[PDB]
Amino acid sequence: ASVHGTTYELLRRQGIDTVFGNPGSNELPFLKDFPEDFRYILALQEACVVGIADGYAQASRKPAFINLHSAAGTGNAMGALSNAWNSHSPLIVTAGQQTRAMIGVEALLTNVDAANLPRPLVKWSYEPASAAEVPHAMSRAIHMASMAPQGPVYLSVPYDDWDKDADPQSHHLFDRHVSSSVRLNDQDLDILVKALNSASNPAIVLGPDVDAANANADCVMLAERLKAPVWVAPSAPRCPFPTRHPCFRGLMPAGIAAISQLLEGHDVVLVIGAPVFRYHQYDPGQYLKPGTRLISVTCDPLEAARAPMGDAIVADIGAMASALANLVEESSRQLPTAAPEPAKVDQDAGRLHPETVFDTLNDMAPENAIYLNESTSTTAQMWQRLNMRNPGSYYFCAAGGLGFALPAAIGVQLAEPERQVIAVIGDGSANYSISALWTAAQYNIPTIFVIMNNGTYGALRWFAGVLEAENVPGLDVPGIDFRALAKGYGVQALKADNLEQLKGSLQEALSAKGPVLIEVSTVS
Amino acid sequence: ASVHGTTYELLRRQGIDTVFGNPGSNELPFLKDFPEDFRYILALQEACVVGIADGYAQASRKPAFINLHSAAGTGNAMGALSNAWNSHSPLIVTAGQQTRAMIGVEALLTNVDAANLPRPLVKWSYEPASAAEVPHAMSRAIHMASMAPQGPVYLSVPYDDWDKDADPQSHHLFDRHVSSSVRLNDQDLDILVKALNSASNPAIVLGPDVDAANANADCVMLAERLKAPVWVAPSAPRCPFPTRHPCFRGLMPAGIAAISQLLEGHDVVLVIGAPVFRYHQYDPGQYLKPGTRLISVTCDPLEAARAPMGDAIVADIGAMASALANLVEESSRQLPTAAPEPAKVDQDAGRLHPETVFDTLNDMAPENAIYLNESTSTTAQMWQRLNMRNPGSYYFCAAGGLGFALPAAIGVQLAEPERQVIAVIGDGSANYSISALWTAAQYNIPTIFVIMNNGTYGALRWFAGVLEAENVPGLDVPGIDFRALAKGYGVQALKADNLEQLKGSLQEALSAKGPVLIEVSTVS
Amino acid sequence: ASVHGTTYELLRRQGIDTVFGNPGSNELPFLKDFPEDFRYILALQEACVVGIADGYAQASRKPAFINLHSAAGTGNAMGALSNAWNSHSPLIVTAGQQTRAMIGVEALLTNVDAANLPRPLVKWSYEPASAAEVPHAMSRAIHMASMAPQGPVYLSVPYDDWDKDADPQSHHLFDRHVSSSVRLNDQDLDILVKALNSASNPAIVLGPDVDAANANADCVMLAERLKAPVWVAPSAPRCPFPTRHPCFRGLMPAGIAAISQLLEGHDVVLVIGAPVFRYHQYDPGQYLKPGTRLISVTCDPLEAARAPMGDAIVADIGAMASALANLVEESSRQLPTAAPEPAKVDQDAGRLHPETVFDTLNDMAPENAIYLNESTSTTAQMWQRLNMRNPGSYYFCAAGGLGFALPAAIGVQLAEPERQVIAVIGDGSANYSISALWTAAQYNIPTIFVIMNNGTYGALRWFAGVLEAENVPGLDVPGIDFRALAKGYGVQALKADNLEQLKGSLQEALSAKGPVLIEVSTVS
Ligand SMILES: COP(=O)(O)[C@@](O)(c1ccccc1)c1sc(CCOP(=O)(O)OP(=O)(O)O)c(C)[n+]1Cc1cnc(C)nc1N
Ligand SMILES: COP(=O)(O)[C@@](O)(c1ccccc1)c1sc(CCOP(=O)(O)OP(=O)(O)O)c(C)[n+]1Cc1cnc(C)nc1N
Ligand SMILES: COP(=O)(O)[C@@](O)(c1ccccc1)c1sc(CCOP(=O)(O)OP(=O)(O)O)c(C)[n+]1Cc1cnc(C)nc1N
Ligand SMILES: [Ca+2]
Ligand SMILES: [Ca+2]
Ligand SMILES: [Ca+2]
Repeated sequence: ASVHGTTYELLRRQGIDTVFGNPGSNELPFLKDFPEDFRYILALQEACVVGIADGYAQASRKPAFINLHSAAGTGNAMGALSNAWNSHSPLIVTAGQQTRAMIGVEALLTNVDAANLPRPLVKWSYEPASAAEVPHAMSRAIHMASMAPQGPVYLSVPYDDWDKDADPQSHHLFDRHVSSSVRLNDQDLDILVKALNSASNPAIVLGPDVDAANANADCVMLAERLKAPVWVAPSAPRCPFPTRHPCFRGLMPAGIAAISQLLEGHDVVLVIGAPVFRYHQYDPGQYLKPGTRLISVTCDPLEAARAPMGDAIVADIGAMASALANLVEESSRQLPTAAPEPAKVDQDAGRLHPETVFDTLNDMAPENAIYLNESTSTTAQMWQRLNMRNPGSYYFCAAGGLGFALPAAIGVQLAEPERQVIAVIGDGSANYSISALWTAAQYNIPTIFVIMNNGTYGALRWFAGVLEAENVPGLDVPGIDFRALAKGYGVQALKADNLEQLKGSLQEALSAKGPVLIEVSTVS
Repeated sequence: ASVHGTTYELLRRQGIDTVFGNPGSNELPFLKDFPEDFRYILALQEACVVGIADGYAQASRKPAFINLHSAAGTGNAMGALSNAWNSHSPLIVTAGQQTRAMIGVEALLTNVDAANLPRPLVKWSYEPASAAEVPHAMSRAIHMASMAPQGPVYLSVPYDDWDKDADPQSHHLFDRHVSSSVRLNDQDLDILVKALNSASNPAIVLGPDVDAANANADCVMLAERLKAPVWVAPSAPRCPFPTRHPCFRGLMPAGIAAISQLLEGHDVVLVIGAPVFRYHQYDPGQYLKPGTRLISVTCDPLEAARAPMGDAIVADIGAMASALANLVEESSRQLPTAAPEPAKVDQDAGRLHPETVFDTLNDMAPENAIYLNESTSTTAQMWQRLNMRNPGSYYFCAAGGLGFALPAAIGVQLAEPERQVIAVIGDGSANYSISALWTAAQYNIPTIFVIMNNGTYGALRWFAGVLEAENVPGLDVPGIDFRALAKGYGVQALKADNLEQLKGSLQEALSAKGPVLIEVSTVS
Repeated sequence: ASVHGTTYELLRRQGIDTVFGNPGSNELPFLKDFPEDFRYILALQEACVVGIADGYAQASRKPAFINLHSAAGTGNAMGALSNAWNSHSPLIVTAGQQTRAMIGVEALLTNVDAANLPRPLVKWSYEPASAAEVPHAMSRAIHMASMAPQGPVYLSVPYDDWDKDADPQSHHLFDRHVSSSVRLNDQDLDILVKALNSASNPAIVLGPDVDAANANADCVMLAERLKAPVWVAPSAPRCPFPTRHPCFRGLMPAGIAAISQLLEGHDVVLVIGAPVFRYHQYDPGQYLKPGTRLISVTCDPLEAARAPMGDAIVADIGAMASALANLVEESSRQLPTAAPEPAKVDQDAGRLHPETVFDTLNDMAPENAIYLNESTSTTAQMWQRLNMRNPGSYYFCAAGGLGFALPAAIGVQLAEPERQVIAVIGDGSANYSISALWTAAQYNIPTIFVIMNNGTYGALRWFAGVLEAENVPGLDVPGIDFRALAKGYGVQALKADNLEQLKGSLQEALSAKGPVLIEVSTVS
């Protein structure tokens, strides 16, 4: 067998059947004789390739496979890799290298010092020392991406390797099963359970690894048994809990003082599947107030190490959430009362308040819709106004890197063909990965894109306001016609200048057979 | 509080009470006002500092704390760090940096690009962005070293940081408990146990992480229940099993073909706490023969990823070995028969055969002796001839880096004051870290050093023989007087030119109140 | 031809005929059939290998070639590489890698992420993608080490590469001539010369790259023409000027304030072949005082970039010093007056003052002696008391990394067989690379080693004194018998407890036919 044949066999035996890519000459020997059981998803720029693959992996809860062109293709994807690192996305990033005979002279398209290029944004990064090693290196990449804590990995392959003879002993790679589905030992788990049972006023904080593990239902059971309020950890990349469940208390503000104040009076705070904590704004104060102790369950040693407070347990989130939910006592305390419905913001017949947009989406979207958020100034309102009952219903750029939601919404929609994906994206954010629209059109992936157009980088205006910063350049983005951009890439386009038009546009979009972009005129 | 006071409080609260070091000016502000409850162990070169700390950590089964001088001190220790990486040794390596005001100009003793210096031999490597961050960074270092898979970490600290005010919120660091004591979920553990119960001819292979976890006794129970032969994985850094137990089958040869042949006919091979596998020599063949399947339990994702065959489970070795030992059925198969005693090699009244030396050590040493091996050509014979009943009885340079055993034997002896340490070290190997002898003399750490003097790099002569390599330079090391070297560093010195003298020297050494070096004239 | 044959041909055609090494199995296929026209110099530990090669390269003013064993051998040498980086030493460091077929599994002796290991201490670091690339990669290593600014480089070679067929087109590598012998363009050089001619009170500061370039005599001419005082830049790795020439003003103190004070009143300060500046102690103040402007000629862009003051020209030191010396006007100002002779320190019949030792060395050593300094507390006195008339007469660890002078003195003596090398090394410093003594004995390289024994890390006691630091551990090194250490490694050993014995010992050492170590009892 060839390295080509052996590698594709390894991929299929490990459950991989799709290649997300933007092709180049170093990759042609890999892509030739493309197997008939595989699918190739083209995107026009590598931030888009990786964003699509990322959405697909996060929603499918399985690794996604990417093929990029040498250093320039890899480089174009590095902002996207920053998000993937923070979301623990299992991405296998491969990049084609020059033929081994031309690496020394640094021919055009040589990826120099290749394994160093994507660092520090990957778990593992490698170029094999010989062609016959390629299948083994691919095996390493698959498992490194897939083991807890999941994350992106990088493999560089000289293009002449594919046609070489594979090692017959590579067959041992095909069916390897590698598990990190582990939980705390019985003795120490019993200690933890007793601490939860004994708490007088417990609180629960959940992060994105809960949703990645599909541990949501177990966390609901856990919260119900403990009669505990549930918050989502700050800067949330995913939604780990039904947002209208009586225990739900919403998204935590991303500040040190804000969080310790919120947790004041809670004697035991159990954090599951989150860093402690993904703060954002400067908000100095106490990490925790006197009387509060924190216990973190995390899949990631790097998270456990850097928490400034609390105890930690490094284990699989699925296994731990299931064990805790099934072991804790039913508390005799009263179940928390549901948060009241949000207020309706006054809305005239002109430009849309973001609150109006979210209320209308909530009214009209199916109960199993999936939302993506890259409308950076409206996140708090979005979290309050969308009833998200089901797992896998929310995605937000985990490293704050713009250019995620537009392509990721396409990957999510590909992963979940029966759940309507609705990406709510600011006019600024929409540009970073605008060319991803083409992939939705070409493959008829029926994502709905809602562009919140207020003509400015709104979140930056706000942060500048709090800093009291005068004379900041580059904050306005006037003069972008999003309907024309959509037309450019073959996506049906609608405009909503007021509420009547918003409802009409959403009705049309929800009824459409392909992707649709709606440009919404929102208040400055 | 100062950063100095806060950092020492964090260290003591996390169980650290000893600093292994070689001092410099960048470290003086850390070492001043050295706490009265701490101990400082000086060594004369940094390979020795780290080797001593490494032996101490491995034997104590807890992190060891190291303080080195900037780039040159760190650099001198990098061979030692290569071993520590392979043995999963929890080492907290700190190095002093220039004052922040002088880093930019690259004053003498500036550690340039400091965090990159020890890579790729550390789990985590960092320089804090401010003085107040130092305690938090130290906390990260402690936990990164200590979490499975354990390993060395690196922290660079500008010398002006120590006198600065600490953040009062650093108190939250002091008592953090971080656990990675995890095992496979119940459902999948039951599947594994059933596979072991159902095996017709199981075999067990154990690596160094078994001994690190003190999982030895649990592995004995497991082997007895399964009635299974037990091998030690190749290139063994530690001894994970009583070497005269009936199930014991010895050290595996470090070759692909050799190992698959050894495992032929075994239907299920369970590997615990080892890489799969630390091969050494070129010995191409089948990874496993038809009819053998392999299951690996490893604490290290990097090991699970790179295994060329078998299934893997990434979990704590202590927790997994205990669970398996207590869950498996008692097989009705006959218990394996003990290996017969080794043959006595013919020995005249002249120079000593290594076999004679090991037989004599076995005869005379206490039953709870601890051995170290850096006699590279005699390893197979050592493993056959020393009855090692207890855990923590054997150490060998885990990355093959010479200069480990001499200093490590001092650290081990410090960790285990009631167990006689005997380091068996070749004449070539003895030189790499010769100055470590001084630390044994100064602190009166009563390690026995047995120098196997055959005048040559024996293992290299052998590898050259198999390669059929003629005219290789640099293989001989004549003209070293090890008694004079011992005298140089204040260690009592004896010479054994024959068996009568060997017995006499060992009797004197075992009766001595301090460290002793015995130079043994061994056969070429 | 084989890769082996082609690589040795490239080496010899590029002027390399010596391999400094400590061998291992990954290197045996390189070292086998060792060419009869090459020499191999064995040392017992890799810090010693690299130190010897470094002294050899610095004294010979040509690249030195090193062969180390994988990661552990490379790691043991990294402190030595820190010095080599700072001295711009042209060192070609090669290390053997596992066979390509065993790299993936990370067999014992695999150098993982090899090219990253020696960073940031090398100019270039690489592992070739194929065997046939090895000669080209070696060519790159030779030229990268040799081009200004010279420095160490690293090449990792899988051991199976050597026996493979070379590319016949590799012959084009053999005779490549690569020059960086460049100087400032005529127009701008004329501007510089006019600025020097017009200066009313110029000063000259010289660094190690002057001595490396053998630009010393040209700098003498330059200083004589400009009638300018000449200082050596601080933390001096080499001596760039005759120390009894009337213009000579000695070693600059390594402090910001000290240097600006020294330069006060000098209108133009010309720095040649030094960083601006290698400060050491904290000594805050003005970089330059009003009225002083600085112009730096440096071979190293990294030096030019980081200078906090002055203009800079990046060019070859030899070419620039020659051009300036031959272009400047003869000033009509009076030639500076020679510094007066140092005072004789009162000396009783007991332990030796360092000043006495240096005076006696100056009295007895030949006029073409070469000194090395690793007696860290006595440097200022050494510089004042040794008349060094000739180039290449002084070496001091350029990064402050101890363990340099003992091995480097052996390499220097090998490079300069007709110039008596005398290494003056503190009792603390002597231990770092003590095993290097063996190489001097084995090859009968007649270096004289003068051990300044005061029982303590003297420089650290002084820095602790100025910091007012109490209770610092690890500052004393009692109980080392240096005569016994010398005997251990086969070097003739003498002791000097007083002046009478010092003179007697030096007379014997200077008359000896081999290496000699003198242990001198110096004042605490
Ligand atoms: C033979 O094509 P290659 O050697 O692969 C290619 O790299 C290249 C680069 C420079 C000169 C000629 C070809 C080019 S050329 C190429 C096609 C560009 O199509 P375009 O329609 O612009 O022009 P044309 O080829 O039809 O005239 C692609 C996608 N690539 C790979 C590639 C992918 N993603 C990124 C960021 N950079 C890249 N270079
Ligand atoms: C066949 O020998 P190798 O595979 O090359 C070797 O690496 C090794 C390592 C572990 C087990 C067996 C051999 C060893 S063994 C070896 C000889 C040691 O001589 P010694 O006199 O100590 O014992 P013996 O061989 O005579 O019994 C050397 C120099 N090397 C290479 C080496 C050089 N410098 C440093 C820092 N570490 C190293 N390992
Ligand atoms: C004030 O001392 P420092 O600034 O710390 C020091 O780095 C130094 C370097 C160059 C010139 C002056 C001092 C030196 S000087 C010093 C003492 C050496 O003692 P030695 O007995 O050799 O001479 P002396 O000081 O008594 O005359 C030490 C241990 N250090 C730190 C150090 C530790 N380990 C290694 C590999 N390299 C180092 N430089
Ligand atoms: Ca906007
Ligand atoms: Ca030997
Ligand atoms: Ca001293």
